[PDB]
Amino acid sequence: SFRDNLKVYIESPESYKNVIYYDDDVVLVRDMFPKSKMHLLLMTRDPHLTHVHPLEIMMKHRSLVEKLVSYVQGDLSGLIFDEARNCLSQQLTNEALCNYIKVGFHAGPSMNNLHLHIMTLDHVSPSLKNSAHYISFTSPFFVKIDTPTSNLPTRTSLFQEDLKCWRCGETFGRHFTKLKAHLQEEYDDWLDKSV
Amino acid sequence: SFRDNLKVYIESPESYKNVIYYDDDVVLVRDMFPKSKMHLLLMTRDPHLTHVHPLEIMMKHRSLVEKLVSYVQGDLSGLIFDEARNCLSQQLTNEALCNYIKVGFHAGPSMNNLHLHIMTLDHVSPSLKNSAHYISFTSPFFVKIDTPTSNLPTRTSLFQEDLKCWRCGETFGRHFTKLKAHLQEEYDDWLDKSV
DNA sequence: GAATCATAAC
DNA sequence: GAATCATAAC
Ligand SMILES: Nc1nc2c(ncn2[C@@H]2O[C@H](CO)[C@@H](O)[C@H]2O)c(=O)[nH]1
Ligand SMILES: Nc1nc2c(ncn2[C@@H]2O[C@H](CO)[C@@H](O)[C@H]2O)c(=O)[nH]1
Ligand SMILES: [Cl-]
Ligand SMILES: [Cl-]
Ligand SMILES: [Cl-]
Ligand SMILES: [Cl-]
Ligand SMILES: [Zn+2]
Ligand SMILES: [Zn+2]
Repeated sequence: SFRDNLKVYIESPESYKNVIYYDDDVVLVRDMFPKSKMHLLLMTRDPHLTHVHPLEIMMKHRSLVEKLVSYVQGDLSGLIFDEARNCLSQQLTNEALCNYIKVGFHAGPSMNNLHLHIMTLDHVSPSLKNSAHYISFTSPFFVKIDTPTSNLPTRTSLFQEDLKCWRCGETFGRHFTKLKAHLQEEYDDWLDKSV
Repeated sequence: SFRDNLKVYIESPESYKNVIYYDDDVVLVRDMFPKSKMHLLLMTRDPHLTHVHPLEIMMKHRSLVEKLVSYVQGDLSGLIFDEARNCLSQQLTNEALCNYIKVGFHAGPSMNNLHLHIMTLDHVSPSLKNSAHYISFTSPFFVKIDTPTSNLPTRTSLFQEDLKCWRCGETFGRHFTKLKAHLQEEYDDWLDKSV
């Protein structure tokens, strides 16, 4: 079903032009429907963990979490910063970008194969088309990779709540196209300040 | 009601920053929801014609039609080409642009105040959000300003028909997001060829 | 006209 | 997960 669509990337990464990196253990691929200017997925190729729910991963598979984090902060940081530069602006330094990138799992992923999101904060993107998209990346539904186990969520109902800017906290109620306009403004503001 | 929203531009053009030009007779204003990279409206300020249906205008008010056309081809051509350059690419010549602009009325306008559309052909725009938007500008629902009276439409049902590229005629059925992707490609192609 | 919400079918 | 269609309320 549609929930298995990511399977191809960990079985045959060598043939996908949207794949940025692969080895025996992981695959780093551009999201087909990016929810920010830059939006990547890092997927484990391990057949025994790819179907483990990301909350169970966080609770019980610390070694994988730490391996994922090591790729992002280490060997793949170059690729990731360069990709962000390709997607946002060519003259952004790594330092400028390091605090404009978030890394995390969805608490209730629609796809079966374990995928870690690596994306810029802006949420400026044509593929961001409804409130549920936004809330899923800016609420506790987005389980940041460094979340203490004692703080992991579970129960959602966040998707009926009011929209708030992730950067300044302005509320927009359920007015998603107002939020969209504001996210573009926040991004122009951040970009102008950062170059 | 919402059908009267354009009234403000012909009553108080002097205060709107989206107004490009006004005199006693007409107002040229940026559409708030542009359906192409460049999308302008030219509105008569005449109180006795602004509420005349555009098909009746074409049938019975040749002098207005011809006045509108004269503004577009003459005194406002400079503004219009410069605006297109601001919206598409700064190094496009007028000749390059003259055949990438269409001028016309909707056959069934949602707004009460007579407005002539002046827009680029691309239909590449975030405000183009559904098939009805597209069809309304690329089908006979779009009454080109130079349409012979003997060829004017009336009856619609075009809005249930299949989507076709205005530039090459490829059909997309009712797959609007496929059409969107293709319009972007057609535009990149046109732009690369034209600069 | 725009925009939010709900609903199939994949 | 995406996307088409329908439906209020402005
Ligand atoms: N690269 C890629 N990403 C996808 C595909 N299908 C869904 N996604 C994204 O994967 C995430 C699933 O939680 C969402 O961000 C989806 O937009 C796909 O076929 N390829
Ligand atoms: N400039 C402007 N255009 C509008 C407004 N409301 C609707 N339109 C556009 O006017 C046209 C009406 O047929 C459509 O292209 C609408 O998107 C408005 O308030 N201001
Ligand atoms: Cl680590
Ligand atoms: Cl929008
Ligand atoms: Cl004329
Ligand atoms: Cl799209
Ligand atoms: Zn803000
Ligand atoms: Zn085409």
